[PDB]
Amino acid sequence: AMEPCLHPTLVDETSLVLYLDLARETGYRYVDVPFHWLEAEAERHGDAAVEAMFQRRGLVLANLGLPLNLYDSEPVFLRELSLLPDRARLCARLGARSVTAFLWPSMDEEPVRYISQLARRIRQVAVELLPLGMRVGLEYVGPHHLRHRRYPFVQSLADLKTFWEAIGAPNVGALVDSYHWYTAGEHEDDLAQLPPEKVVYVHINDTRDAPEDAHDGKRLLPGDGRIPLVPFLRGLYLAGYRGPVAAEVLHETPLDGTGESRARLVRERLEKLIALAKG
Amino acid sequence: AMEPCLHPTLVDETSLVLYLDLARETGYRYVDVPFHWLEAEAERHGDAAVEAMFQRRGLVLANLGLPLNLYDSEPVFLRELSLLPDRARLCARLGARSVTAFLWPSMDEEPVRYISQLARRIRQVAVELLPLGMRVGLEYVGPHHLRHRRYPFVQSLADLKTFWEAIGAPNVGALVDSYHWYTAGEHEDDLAQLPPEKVVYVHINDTRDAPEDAHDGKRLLPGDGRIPLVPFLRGLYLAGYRGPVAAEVLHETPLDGTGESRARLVRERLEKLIALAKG
Amino acid sequence: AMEPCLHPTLVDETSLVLYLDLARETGYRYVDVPFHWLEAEAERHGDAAVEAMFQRRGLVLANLGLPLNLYDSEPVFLRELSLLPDRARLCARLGARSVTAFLWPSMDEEPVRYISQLARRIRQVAVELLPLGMRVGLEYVGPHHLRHRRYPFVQSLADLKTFWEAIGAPNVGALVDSYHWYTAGEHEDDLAQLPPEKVVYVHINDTRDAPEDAHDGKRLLPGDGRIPLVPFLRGLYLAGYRGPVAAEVLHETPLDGTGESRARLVRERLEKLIALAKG
Amino acid sequence: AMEPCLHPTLVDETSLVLYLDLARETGYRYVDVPFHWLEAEAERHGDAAVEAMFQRRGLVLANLGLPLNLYDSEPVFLRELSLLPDRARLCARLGARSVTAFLWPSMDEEPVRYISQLARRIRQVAVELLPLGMRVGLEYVGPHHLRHRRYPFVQSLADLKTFWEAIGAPNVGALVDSYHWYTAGEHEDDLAQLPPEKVVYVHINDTRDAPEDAHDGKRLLPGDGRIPLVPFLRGLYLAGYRGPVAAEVLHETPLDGTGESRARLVRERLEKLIALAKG
Repeated sequence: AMEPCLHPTLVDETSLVLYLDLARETGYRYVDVPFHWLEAEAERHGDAAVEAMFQRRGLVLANLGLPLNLYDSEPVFLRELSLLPDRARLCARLGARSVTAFLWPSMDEEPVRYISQLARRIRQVAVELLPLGMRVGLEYVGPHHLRHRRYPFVQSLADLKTFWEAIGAPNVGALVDSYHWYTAGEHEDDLAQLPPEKVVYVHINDTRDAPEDAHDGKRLLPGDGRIPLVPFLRGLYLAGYRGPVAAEVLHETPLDGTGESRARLVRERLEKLIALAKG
Repeated sequence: AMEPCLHPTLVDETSLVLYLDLARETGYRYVDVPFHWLEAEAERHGDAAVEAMFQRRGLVLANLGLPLNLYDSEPVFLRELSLLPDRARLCARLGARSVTAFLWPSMDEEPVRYISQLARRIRQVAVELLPLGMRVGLEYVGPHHLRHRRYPFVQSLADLKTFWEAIGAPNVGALVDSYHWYTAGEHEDDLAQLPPEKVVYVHINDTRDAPEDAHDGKRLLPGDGRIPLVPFLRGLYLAGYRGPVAAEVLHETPLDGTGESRARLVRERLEKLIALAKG
Repeated sequence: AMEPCLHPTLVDETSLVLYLDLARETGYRYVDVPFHWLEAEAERHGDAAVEAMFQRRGLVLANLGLPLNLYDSEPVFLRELSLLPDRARLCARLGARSVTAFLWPSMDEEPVRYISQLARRIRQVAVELLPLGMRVGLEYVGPHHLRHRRYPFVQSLADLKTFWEAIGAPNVGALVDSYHWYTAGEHEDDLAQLPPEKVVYVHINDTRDAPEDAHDGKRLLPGDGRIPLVPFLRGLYLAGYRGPVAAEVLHETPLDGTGESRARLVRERLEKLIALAKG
Repeated sequence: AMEPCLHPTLVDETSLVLYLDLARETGYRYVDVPFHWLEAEAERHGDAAVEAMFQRRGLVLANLGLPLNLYDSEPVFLRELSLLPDRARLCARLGARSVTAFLWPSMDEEPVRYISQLARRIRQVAVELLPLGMRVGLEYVGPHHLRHRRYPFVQSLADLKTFWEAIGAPNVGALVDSYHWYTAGEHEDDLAQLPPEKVVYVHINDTRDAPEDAHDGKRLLPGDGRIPLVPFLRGLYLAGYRGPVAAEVLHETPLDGTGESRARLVRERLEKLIALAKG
């Protein structure tokens, strides 16, 4: 089934132990946890202890945020790429099937250099992941205030699909965030026509701003705004997506309420959104 | 977690509806269902109805038995290969992450022909599956009575690992069956030293026959025989396998009891085996 | 080692037989011929005859100008791609080891859409040429007047090198033109430090214009201008390039003297420049 | 089109300079040279000098005998593999477009272990040669006395063709030997129906023995035996092969006449056979 997934931005919580406790307590099964959190624990207590935290609580790791920097110098990049398989296997064991990263909507660097190197490194990343049966989902970023550097890059799903050709790796798709689908002015049918395997991971959230205005860093809880979230989910559902939907609510200032009431409220809100979209 | 998975041979049951009912009723979540069963339903009632049968019962499809014949004529093979992606996507939606097939331990055909064509077609199969994040697990077959054709093929995990090189596809591993691990005279450490992603799917079962004697077609319920099943599981567990373990108990004659008592008894037996192996 | 190659730009001759007669009579071995003249003579006479023509005259085809349009619609590009292997085979028989294309130094199309699709299409051309032991030499274009479309593309070897990363094909190299090397303000060692198989084909020509002034369609014969041509061929030589070096002198207005004079004179100043290069 | 190539088996000459002098003096363009003689002369004199030697004499290296052992230990095979690209580059400069190896028609090693590893290793050799526009010509061996090891391997073109499927590399073809074509009881059209790029290199020789009798180390000069050689070259010709045709006459006992006589005589009977072939 499509299911609600807890995300760190929803709750005011930095302790790994307590974050996982909050997920269980508020009735989630899927948790999004950044890899540095898991790595900090693996180092202190070994990989098996980390798996025990998830399995003692009935939790499944939703995803692995790519743990390298696609813009490093070549020697650092290659080094971090060598380390990716073991980091990916640890996350597979905790339930993740996907590794994700976002793409900048604009940049100051010369296109042929920036785009070509980035195509090749993403390909290398995707290739290290083929033995593990994992896909790369690339988040296209839609808000307009990120477009004012010198040259355009990816600003939409249509853009992202042409960028797949540069990469040329069979296991590369999309992380689809409502915020970016909204800000890019896309339609339910843009998402419905994706092959299922190309919907790698999904974010949900909201805004009362018009597409041109909405700020990437100033988001609302799913359902406190104007984004058509039932058509968003429905489209993903008709695509054939059947996994976690995380409420990534990036914000600059304290969100309203407590970590706990927020977690429970959005779980409830998303189960209802998800059942309306199935319809 | 490693979990028990129901297999069709355990129960005396040919109706899809009732087989799925038996899985729920006997407390399983993972079910092994051959694809022809699911296809027969998809044809009568459309793909969505098939997904509804699993989701209404809390069930997850464990695996997809490769739905083509690796030994057909080229035009039929190519045709069935074209149809594999949509069949694989339907099974992904029901929860399967793996597509499997077994290899003959001996054959009458000339080696260079038989082995080369088979390497190339498995590669083609594995390649169609890279976009879906799915792995191919190849079952090595250990019993000795299948070795008396003209030429040897794969009879063990060590053999299978050399055959991976012929295939040259990054998402190809093993379906590990205790029956074949036993009959091939392998050790817990053979399985522990596998990379996790190479343990694609797992079968469990038993026998009172010595390795040289055991018949492929005349198996016993997990725990009614002499195969060291705790070291079998433990090895798979230390490899890093965290999925379904199916009791494939091929038999020529009625197994002892009812379908229901068998299903419940082996679930119980495997949860206990699995907890001893974790230890 | 390196040898002079007749380019059509040198001669008035627009008939294949007469062109080939002139190459013979002016001393050349290596002839560059536009592909259409060869498709055309293979239509009237047949494959056997075009081969007969060359060999009778001691002649070897230097190259094949990529006979398709890399910017066309997808269905038309695919058709021409499908035709490419037989055309490349006919050119292999005549001695062509290379297939070439130039890149636009600027474009109005959005960078992500343009760069990705063009990388993927060159990749497809390259894959089709792998069974034939043939390489793609991509021509980077340097002149400054060509750089005033909306977005920048390839303008230098350094740029071309990063573009090879997008393409991601083992058999893709450079067509190095003296006009472009000079107008890109490159150095002899930029050439020297290339692996020899990355130097696919070479053009040579001159200008009295500064690097920033020199015009694409208004070139001169080599040894009539300001470009250091001896360092040009010494960098190629030390890189390990060994085939034909063609005098591509594009011009809007007639080069004085006859075709027979320029042609014969070019061979001679080419041989001497190539001794000076070679120590 | 096709042209005669001096093979060492023809001449007493065991010194590279003297061998090359003889090819010149006996009329040849295409010379086959064992690689060690070239590694050896590139040690005393240097890369520049071995190139100088050839070009001064109007000579072109036909081929490179694969300078490694495909059956060695893994670490030793990998080292020699790593050395292969520079050795192949030095041979490219001398005009070699091909790299060749023969296959054993039988072996004692288990088929799965032997075939898989050897397919994967030839695949690795082929991948290293893709950036250089070079192909692998694999020599199938036909004589019947070679077929009495424990398991059968490649004995015919038909077999070799299926072996290419295991290897799965776009640049791998055949070394076609008249001795093997005859002793495999093949037909002219078996050759004709090959794509031209699959004909990598060609050996020619004779025997008075029947197909079933003829011995591998006991061959004759071409035009001294019972093999239809004109249909041999017409099938190659119509396949589209255009390079050197080498007289490999392995022998345990001296061929009568001098080296200078056999060498000169071979060129002549080769040219005439090649006219008869060509219609």
